[PDB]
Amino acid sequence: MPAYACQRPTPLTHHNTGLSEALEILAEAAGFEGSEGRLLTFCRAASVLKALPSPVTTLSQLQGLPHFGEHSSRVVQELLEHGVCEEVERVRRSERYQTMKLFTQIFGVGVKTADRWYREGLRTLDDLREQPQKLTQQQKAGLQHHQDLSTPVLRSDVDALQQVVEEAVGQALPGATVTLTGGFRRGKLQGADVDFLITHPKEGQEAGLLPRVMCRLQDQGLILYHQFERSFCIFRLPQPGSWKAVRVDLVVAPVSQFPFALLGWTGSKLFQRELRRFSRKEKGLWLNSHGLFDPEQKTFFQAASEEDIFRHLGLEYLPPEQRNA
DNA sequence: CGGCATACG
DNA sequence: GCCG
Ligand SMILES: [Cl-]
Ligand SMILES: [Cl-]
Ligand SMILES: [Cl-]
Ligand SMILES: [Cl-]
Ligand SMILES: [Mg+2]
Ligand code: NA
Ligand code: NA
Repeated sequence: MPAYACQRPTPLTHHNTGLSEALEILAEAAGFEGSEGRLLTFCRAASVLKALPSPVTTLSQLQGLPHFGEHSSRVVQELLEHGVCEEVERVRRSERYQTMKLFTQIFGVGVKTADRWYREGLRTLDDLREQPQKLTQQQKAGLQHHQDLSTPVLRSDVDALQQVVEEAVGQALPGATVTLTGGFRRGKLQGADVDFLITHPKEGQEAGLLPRVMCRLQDQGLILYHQFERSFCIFRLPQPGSWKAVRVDLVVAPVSQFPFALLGWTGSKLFQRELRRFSRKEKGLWLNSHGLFDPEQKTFFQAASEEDIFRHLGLEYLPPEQRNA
């Protein structure tokens, strides 16, 4: 089992779901306390289990697996023995965990804001609604739309949004293309949001594109909220006899950078962190969603595909469905 | 022990 | 919290 998640296939569904979900609770809790190091280890340990070819049934099967030390091993041991881990259950029950989760789930609210509100004694969404003067416009939107945004987005919803985005993109810039990215591209059947990557086959034609797109969507009455290369929107999605709010991200990249942007927006988040870490630490190359830089030669690697990028990094190719770290 | 991904709004 |  290799040490980096980008070195191993990680399918969407796997054989250790319970164990990984427990470790990811501890990861999430670590994040709420600002311990990014511990969050990463628990995330990585969870991801290792997702990559295994069968269920862990005994503690000895953890021997030699990367990112499993005393703490993660004890978590698994307790789950194997008793079906629950006391530490995990304690986190789940805690007012701190439950409230930070509730607050950080709000669009416009991060760990730092949530934590300050927690310390001020706030606990519920209605606590936040009672004092709207203390909210940003983004947070006000996140709070107004919070119920709909908590409802899973379905693959049928995605098909409908894509058609709508293509229509606006087509008027904004003929020949421009729309690619579904993020979790739905990795094969998820549901999600919390929808991600699209927009480009044009003629380098440079994509400049100034996103404002034109946003203006056209807004004129069609489809935009409930928006704030450039990236747009974080709330869309009005038609429903039977009504509609619901859905988070949609739109991203534009020049076609020269498209493979990097595609790779970068297809995720998973942990996969991208691990891939960038691998690139820099193992290969001495600097990766981001725009390119891959060799800081010795001071040159950028030209990629024509994601396949190119994996090859340049000396990694076997992983399709999106195997990037579910 | 240092490091932990890397951007944009 | 774990790895190198
Ligand atoms: Cl608590
Ligand atoms: Cl409507
Ligand atoms: Cl170059
Ligand atoms: Cl980036
Ligand atoms: Mg997404
Ligand atoms: Na948030
Ligand atoms: Na998104």
